Amino acid sequence: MKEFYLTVEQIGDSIFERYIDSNGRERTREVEYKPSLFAHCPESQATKYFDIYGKPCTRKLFANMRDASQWIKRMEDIGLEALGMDDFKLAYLSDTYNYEIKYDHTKIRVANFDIEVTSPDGFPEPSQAKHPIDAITHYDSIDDRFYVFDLLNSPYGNVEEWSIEIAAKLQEQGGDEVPSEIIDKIIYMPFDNEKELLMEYLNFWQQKTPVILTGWNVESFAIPYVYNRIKNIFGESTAKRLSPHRKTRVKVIENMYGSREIITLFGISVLDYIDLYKKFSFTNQPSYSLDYISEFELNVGKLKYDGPISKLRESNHQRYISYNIIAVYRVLQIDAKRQFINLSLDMGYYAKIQIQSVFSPIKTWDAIIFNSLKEQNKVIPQGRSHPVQPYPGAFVKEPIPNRYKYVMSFDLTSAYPSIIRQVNISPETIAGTFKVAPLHDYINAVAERPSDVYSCSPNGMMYYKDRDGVVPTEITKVFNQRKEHKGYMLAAQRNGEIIKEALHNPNLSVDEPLDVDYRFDFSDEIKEKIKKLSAKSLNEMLFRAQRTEVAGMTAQINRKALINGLAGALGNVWFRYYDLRNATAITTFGQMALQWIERKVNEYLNEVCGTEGEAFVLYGDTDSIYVSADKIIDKVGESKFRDTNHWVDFLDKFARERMEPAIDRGFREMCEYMNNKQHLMFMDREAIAGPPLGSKGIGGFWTGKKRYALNVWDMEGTRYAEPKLKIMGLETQKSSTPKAVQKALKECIRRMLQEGEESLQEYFKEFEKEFRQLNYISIASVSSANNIAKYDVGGFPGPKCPFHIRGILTYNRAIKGNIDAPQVVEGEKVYVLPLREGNPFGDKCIAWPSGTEITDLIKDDVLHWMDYTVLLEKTFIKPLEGFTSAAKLDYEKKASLFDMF
DNA sequence: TCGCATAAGCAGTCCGCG
DNA sequence: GCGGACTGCTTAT
Ligand SMILES: Nc1nc2c(ncn2[C@H]2C[C@H](O)[C@@H](COP(=O)(O)OP(=O)(O)OP(=O)(O)O)O2)c(=O)[nH]1
Ligand SMILES: [Ca+2]
Ligand SMILES: [Ca+2]
Ligand SMILES: [Ca+2]
Ligand SMILES: [Ca+2]
Ligand SMILES: [Ca+2]
Repeated sequence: MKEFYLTVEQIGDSIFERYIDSNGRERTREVEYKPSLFAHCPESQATKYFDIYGKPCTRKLFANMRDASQWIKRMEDIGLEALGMDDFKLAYLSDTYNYEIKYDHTKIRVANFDIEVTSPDGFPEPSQAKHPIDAITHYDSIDDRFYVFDLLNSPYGNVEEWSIEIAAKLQEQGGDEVPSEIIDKIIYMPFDNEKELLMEYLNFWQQKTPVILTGWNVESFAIPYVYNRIKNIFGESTAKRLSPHRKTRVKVIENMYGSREIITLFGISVLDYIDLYKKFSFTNQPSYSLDYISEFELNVGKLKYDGPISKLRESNHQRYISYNIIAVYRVLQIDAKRQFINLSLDMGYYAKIQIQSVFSPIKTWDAIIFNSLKEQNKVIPQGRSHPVQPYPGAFVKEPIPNRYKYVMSFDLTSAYPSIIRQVNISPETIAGTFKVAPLHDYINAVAERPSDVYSCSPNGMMYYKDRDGVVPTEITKVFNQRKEHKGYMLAAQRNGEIIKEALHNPNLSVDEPLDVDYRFDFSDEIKEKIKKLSAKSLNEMLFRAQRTEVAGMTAQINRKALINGLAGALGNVWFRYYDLRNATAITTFGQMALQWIERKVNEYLNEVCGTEGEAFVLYGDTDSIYVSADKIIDKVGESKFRDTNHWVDFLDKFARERMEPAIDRGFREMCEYMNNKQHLMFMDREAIAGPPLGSKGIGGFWTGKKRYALNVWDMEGTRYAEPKLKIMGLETQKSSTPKAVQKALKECIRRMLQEGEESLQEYFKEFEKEFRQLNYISIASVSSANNIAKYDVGGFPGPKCPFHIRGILTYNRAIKGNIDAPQVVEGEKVYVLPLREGNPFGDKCIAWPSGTEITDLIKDDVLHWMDYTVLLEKTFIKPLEGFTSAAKLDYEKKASLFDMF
């Protein structure tokens, strides 16, 4: 096989590399890599190296990496550009793997681990590590085994061995329900003392050294705890055995309000799953506890135990160990679904970076571009210092707040990356500038043509047309990957809808799910068999179809995120190719494209309807337009349609055969006007929205910018078995909104859009009457909590104290003195409840750590003093009043003359 | 919240507004 | 009460 790196490090003058050799074996080597950097040289000097602007360079070969680094310093002292890849391990990988990397994941050791630490005096601080590690479960992807290290003897209690038999039994048998599919994969090792547990763990680690190391909060908790505990018991040298090169570094992670420490293990790639999830999931969660995320992702119930975690080992060691094992398995289950490890490996190997660098789009793009340019013997410019400066972004149209009955939406495929490609925006393709007219003059095609030679953006920038820039070239490659995966995602989605339809009529038989590839649209053959399947088989097929869709979503959306990140990176001062001329060329072109095409669509529709000055485009944001289709429907007449699907077909056909060719023509003209390199503005129909045929539903509404709801029947070619709500920006979509309130508001919106005013009034009346019975967690607000100290004045709110921070200070006073009560962690999330006047907490609200039950010390007082009235008005009534006034209807029935009877 | 970008919404504080 | 100046937080794209 072709060789591939696993990890790469610079240690002084050596590159340390773990890799897979041509025989599939893991190896390690130390290489005295001689880096090359570059200086500009005279024209008379013959060379094959040129910088990105075509200026000649001489290559400087250094005796070692430190010499190269020192040379960079002296060049700065002199005041001359030191060109080339200054991150020598990236240059090493580029030299050593000069081909597209084909990797084999089965050879990559992926370790998933979790530790337990009993602590009587609150949270066990990893930097102190003063409490024994009493359990480690370490899953190894190569062995496919869970290695369980169990401490039987501790200062906090002596316990009996964990029992695998009890672990396997149902909760109803007094067991722990460790999933049967992992029971045979557990390798259990009890220890009589912590020293032997840890020594054996290190020996084990030496035999099975992780390449990718993951788990939940491992970078912030488990790794520094294990490192520091081993350090405290045995000394530094022993702790450094966690690194295959015996090198570690305390790295200080700084943010706006404070800093924290992690342990860098040289020769290991740490991909903490919490951070993978935050980057790649595109969710914003009320809590990031593993219990909360596991429930959300997998629909598994919370791991249930009595008493505090600090007493679980002594009271129920059996459950203590089983829950440690299950916790590791939960992360593997989330990854089986979401496939974030797979994504990380894909992206890292494509870019030729350390896998952990996938968290940084700047680093990722720096490596992609470097490798691309190196292939042509071109030399990358030195990174430079720039002051942070604001720059303009997208245009967003101010909508008239209203109901909107029939709506068709359109938006650009991969807008910003497509703009980059169309205009040819790149550091080395800048050709000059032209004299800019007000933006509206381009929007209206009255401004003079910018250039008859170069490709232009309305911010004043001109670009070469003779050759593609490196940025367009490399962005196109990832875009193409993205498009492939989105295709699979949409196919799985359409396939899911076929299964849902079939589930209306399940057959009474015993059969099996069909063995199919859900990434491809079901054939007629498959559709026929589906219509004969049982509900059991159909539900399993649906599950598989949805898993396939999830896998496609992960692959496509994060590739979309990467290419959009390149557009953003051009506006980040740490990017090697930072240039506000290019960043603004993208955004300003975007502003023009939207407003240009708004004008074109209005003109086209005013002509087909024979009207004048009529606005068909009601809204748009960045790269999208929302078109009122009421007049299109009314030109046919509602009574001509057999059912909802009939008018949806008509609008879909209208969008595809009339709207889109008109849109394409408008954009082709715009391309010629800007003299762009290639027409790539592809604005396809997104949504077709409206009320169910013959209902009193309103179809959709806008309250304002970035705030709307649509009843959608077809989304990017997916025809739903059941209508789906597209709700953007409203409180139903905000993690800060109480869970039960999100649900109630969504149902209010559903009723507005599908059924009408009277239905909405029925539901509001009922919700208002019953809501006090809702569980307190379900009706609590959520907020991130920053700067708790800033607003804390002797345990009380300082000036301008935010509401949620006030709540935390209330909590802090209420639990004062307790070393055991859960502490609110700076920067994490809290649940927030208002408190009625005259409560014993002495303030108007209380907050506690999100994803948790409030401590029993105060729970009862909180429940007793909860202000349901304030809660209802703020989270439910206020937003609903907003939705309904915008939509011009009433959530409460107004009096009429019929009341006289 | 270490990790690409800007636009823009709403909650809440403080305080004016005769 | 509401709204503006401001902070804080959270979305849409
Ligand atoms: N820098 C940056 N720009 C973004 C981000 N999200 C959206 N944008 C910008 C760039 C996008 O091309 C543009 C339109 O966003 P969309 O959500 O419509 O995505 P896009 O058109 O890229 O892909 P699509 O083909 O519509 O799925 O808005 C982001 O997270 N970072
Ligand atoms: Ca635990
Ligand atoms: Ca788009
Ligand atoms: Ca599309
Ligand atoms: Ca059937
Ligand atoms: Ca869009």
